[PDB]
Amino acid sequence: GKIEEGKLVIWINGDKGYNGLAEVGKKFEKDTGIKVTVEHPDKLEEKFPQVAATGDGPDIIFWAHDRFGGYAQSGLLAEITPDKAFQDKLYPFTWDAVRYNGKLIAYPIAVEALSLIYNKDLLPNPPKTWEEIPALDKELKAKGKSALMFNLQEPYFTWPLIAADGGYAFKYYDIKDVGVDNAGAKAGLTFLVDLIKNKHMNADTDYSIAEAAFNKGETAMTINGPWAWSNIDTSKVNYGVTVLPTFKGQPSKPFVGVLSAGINAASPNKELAKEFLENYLLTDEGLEAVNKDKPLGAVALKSYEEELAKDPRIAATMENAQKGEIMPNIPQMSAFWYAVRTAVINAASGRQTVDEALKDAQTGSELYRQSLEIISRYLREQATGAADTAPMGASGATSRKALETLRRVGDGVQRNHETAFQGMLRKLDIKNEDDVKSLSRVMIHVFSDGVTNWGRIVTLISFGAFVAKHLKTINQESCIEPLAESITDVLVRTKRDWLVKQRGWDGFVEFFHV
Ligand SMILES: OC[C@H]1O[C@H](O[C@H]2[C@H](O)[C@@H](O)[C@@H](O)O[C@@H]2CO)[C@H](O)[C@@H](O)[C@@H]1O
Ligand SMILES: CSc1ccc(O)c(C(=O)O)c1
Ligand SMILES: [Mg+2]
Repeated sequence: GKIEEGKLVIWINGDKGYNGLAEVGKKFEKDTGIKVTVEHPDKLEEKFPQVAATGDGPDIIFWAHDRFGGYAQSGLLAEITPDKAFQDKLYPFTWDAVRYNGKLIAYPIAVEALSLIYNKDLLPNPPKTWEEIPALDKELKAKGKSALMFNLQEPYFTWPLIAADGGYAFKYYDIKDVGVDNAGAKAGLTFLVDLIKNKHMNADTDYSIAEAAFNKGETAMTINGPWAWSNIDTSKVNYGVTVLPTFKGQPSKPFVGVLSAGINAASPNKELAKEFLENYLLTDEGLEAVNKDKPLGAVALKSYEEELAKDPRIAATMENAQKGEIMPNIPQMSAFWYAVRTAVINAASGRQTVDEALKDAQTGSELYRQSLEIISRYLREQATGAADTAPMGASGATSRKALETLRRVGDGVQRNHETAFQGMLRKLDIKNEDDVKSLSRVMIHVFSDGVTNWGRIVTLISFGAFVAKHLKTINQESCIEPLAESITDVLVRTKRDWLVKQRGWDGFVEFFHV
């Protein structure tokens, strides 16, 4: 392979205690004589799938658990196999966060939730509601201070307000039912936008700016997680950590993350990685070394959490976590976050209205499942000759009309391209599940080139139907669903922006109408 044998390379995000983690690596190195290297690459969560796909990258990847389902689905993670005794050392619900399709795909490290952090010298009694913050900012501005600054560039930080009055990601998971465009989400984001319009916040505020402002005593409040407490300690700001404000009488609902460590499927060092994670890091001493660098939050290791739990900052973290919800770990989470990130930034800046911004995020978040519903149904009915009688469910009008349109347009495409498809198939030689995998790379290569239009998309899906018919004929009907998922994957990740701009499959229906 490409990853070196007999050594460990670990990647972790730059806002975490990577120096403390390096200490743990040194202790492992001292015992074993085996080199451990801790790195904190930029855009880590995007770099890992890029390099791991080629069979390269680190032996161990750290991130919140929401990204790991996508990694596992893409074949990038090893199943982990802790023995019963080790599993019993960590809280069951932390294991639940890293279970994907019935398998454990990472070691859980710690539970993270955003809290309200406030400067007790400026604001001894922090607001219980978001609604009182405009007036509070006016009081503070007279003193040369501001009420609240937090990172507006990452949707993680604005999510608790969006979800407060009823916004949600995926309905508990139906990846076709998304709640980012409902009345509650709209209310939450509008309030944020109004704060900006009324000069109580600045749309350009990012993590570094908000952190510097709070730690310099310029703003009374910020929103952040336990990793941020170390830098505040150093600043000597007199701070407290408490429950997030309510919105319209409802608790803010942070998305709860479990910091987790996965093992690269391509690593020749899986046993070394196991040893390091189970017997060095996930121990009282290992977590303490990391926690002393940047606080982890409520750790997954029971023995050590019983100590941390006595910390009021940790109690506050858990209180907020209990009002929030554990993030899904499904593969669509990345698309969801990118969609909502764009919506918040565009609404904040005025590039889009709140309504249009959240509409696009809805469409972006539902795109994979909506597309899969259509493509899967088309391929299966083409292969078998009979339609699926199951109700379409959520956004059923769109799915149904898109499928109707696809049948009508696809009929001609398959008829006209029949000879071309026969030739393509003979060259590719798709005979089983392994072949459909290889087919993906070919498609991502050819489909990326040239002007995008609905005609070309129908041709891609029509070839899919042609291949599905073939798979059925040679008694490989089980390969049709992974074929549909592969085509959907290619479509959605090469044409995402285009598709959202067309308003997804609604654009498709309108384009070919009558
Ligand atoms: O903003 C979307 C982003 O949110 C979460 O990332 C958090 C992470 O969980 C925290 O540990 C800390 O590093 O802050 C991040 C936000 O900047 C999701 O885990 C992540 O996948 C998502 O993109
Ligand atoms: C298997 S490559 C392929 C198949 C059908 C198509 O329509 C396209 C394309 O349009 O790029 C590519
Ligand atoms: Mg739109």
